[PDB]
Amino acid sequence: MAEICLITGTPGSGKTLKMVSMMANDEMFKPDENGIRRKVFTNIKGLKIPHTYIETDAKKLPKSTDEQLSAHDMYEWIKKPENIGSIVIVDEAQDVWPARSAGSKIPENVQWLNTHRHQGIDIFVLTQGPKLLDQNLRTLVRKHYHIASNKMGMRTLLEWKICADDPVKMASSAFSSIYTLDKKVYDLYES
Repeated sequence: MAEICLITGTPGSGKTLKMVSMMANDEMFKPDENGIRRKVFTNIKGLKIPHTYIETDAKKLPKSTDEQLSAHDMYEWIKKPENIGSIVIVDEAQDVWPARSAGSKIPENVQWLNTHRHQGIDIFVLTQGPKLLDQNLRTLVRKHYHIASNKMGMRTLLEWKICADDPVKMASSAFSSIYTLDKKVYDLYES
């Protein structure tokens, strides 16, 4: 069933290309027995794979309309039939689900996350560091990849089964693999 996956790493570490590489290869993105792919909502620009754009800048669009979708009232439109079982990929996710004060009221656009499996929604959130995100979103993460670089830029993909709040410091509990891409990744993406 549906899960929430976190991808972190500094700008230019290759988070978006890894994401597109996954979309190009991973089972959840393939067409079903009827030739139908799961609907993809994303804010990633230059993505060639069919998707629906979501606005993450609340000043630009704080609410959805019958014409454009805001990430900010996802709790509303995500529950509608045409959108069940969809996949949501939010780049720079701190724009939608930032860290919040301890014991403050939990917003509607966060409250629904803990029941995201009901709507069968897979969610990927990319950001530069886990602590930019709502703890209430982080608690739900069941796969965390972090791209680490050794500064002769050898990149390692670190993987945990929960959100690692301090990824480089927690690398010893990660599964480490060489950072890898689909060689056709640019057929699907332009930055």
